[PDB]
Amino acid sequence: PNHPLWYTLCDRYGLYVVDEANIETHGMVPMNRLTDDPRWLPAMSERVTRMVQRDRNHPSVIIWSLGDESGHGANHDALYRWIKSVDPSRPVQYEGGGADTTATDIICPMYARVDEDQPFPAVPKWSIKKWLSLPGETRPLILCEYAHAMGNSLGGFAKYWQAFRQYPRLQGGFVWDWVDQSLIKYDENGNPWSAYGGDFGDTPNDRQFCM
Amino acid sequence: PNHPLWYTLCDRYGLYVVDEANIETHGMVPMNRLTDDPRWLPAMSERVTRMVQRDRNHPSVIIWSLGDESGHGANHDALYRWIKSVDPSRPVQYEGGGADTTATDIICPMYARVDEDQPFPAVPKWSIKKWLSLPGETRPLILCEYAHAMGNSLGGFAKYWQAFRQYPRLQGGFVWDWVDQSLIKYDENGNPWSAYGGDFGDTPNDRQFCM
Ligand code: NA
Ligand code: NA
Ligand code: NA
Ligand code: NA
Ligand code: NA
Repeated sequence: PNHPLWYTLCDRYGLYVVDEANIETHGMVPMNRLTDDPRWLPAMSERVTRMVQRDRNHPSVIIWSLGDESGHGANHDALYRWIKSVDPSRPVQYEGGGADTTATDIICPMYARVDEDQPFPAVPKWSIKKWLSLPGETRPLILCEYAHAMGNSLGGFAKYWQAFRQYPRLQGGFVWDWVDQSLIKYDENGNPWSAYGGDFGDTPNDRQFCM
Repeated sequence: PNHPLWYTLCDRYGLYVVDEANIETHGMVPMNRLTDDPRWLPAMSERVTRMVQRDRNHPSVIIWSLGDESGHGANHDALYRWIKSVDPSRPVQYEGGGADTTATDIICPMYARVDEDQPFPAVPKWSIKKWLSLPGETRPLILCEYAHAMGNSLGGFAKYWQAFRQYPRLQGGFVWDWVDQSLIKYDENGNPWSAYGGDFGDTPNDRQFCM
């Protein structure tokens, strides 16, 4: 959840906002080790419930998100239902555990290519066009992230938007992402320059990947 | 309905068959002018009911069809229900009225393209990959007619099969069609040549379209 003024600026200038819980367990092996652990549900539930209690009155918040990159566990199921029960006025989404779990109302993958399937075990990232019509599937698709704008990039962007426009149940996505996370450093002649990972003596680091 | 032997052979040689009532009113304006008329319900009925009575016992008949190019009228609906009621063992498909009406278990377009939409007024021909994912659509897709094999033809046949194989609910189709409907005539030398429409002083005709 963002600094509180953000939602007010969003209400007033007019942007649709996904308000996202402060839960990310990307580093766990497997990604759900904590989110499937009932000992961790209290700590998780606070982070989800307290966002709603704070943010439920902002018109700009149209979708509640259960967190990010934390696999899929019974805790996610539990909190989804809490949100549905507490705030029926908003769909809940979550990318974790396959992007189409019992825990999301929107098929919201990250980096699911337009035409090409990527048949990863357990968590396949289908081609968005194919994903919609998987047997027994009905929900809409909006990529919670797509088109990694890292360095010289965004090549193949027009292909998403052509598909967005043709398929009525494809309803867009959120680009990864807005701003470069470079931090100003200064040199010997007192001159600024943009620095990434490991430029602070920090290690292990994932270098230019913050940008 | 075919010569009775056709089914005996399809039983013994192993082919899945679509048995299809003898009803096409293609040339009516609009196409359903009779199939919607309750006074044609008796004559239509017999063509559907007397097929089911004759052919119900053949294992090669896996799907009943209500006819061809006769729009969509209340009679189709009446008769679709009759079969569904008398033979639950086989699904009913019908293409009239935009290929996805209430009188078909199978979305069965004719000449629907893989990727390109043909948004005809009232009866559009969506791309087959798009058709399946349309809001609230659940049914399988199997084109009753595709890849028109007239003359040097069948360009882009590969595009259709990569599609079927990629999309689980794209379950193939029936090519149009098996055999050139040409007839033998004889010249001054008693030598045999292939004739099409027009070649019998028959007029009006649709020329080589019979092939
Ligand atoms: Na769309
Ligand atoms: Na990054
Ligand atoms: Na298939
Ligand atoms: Na003519
Ligand atoms: Na023809």
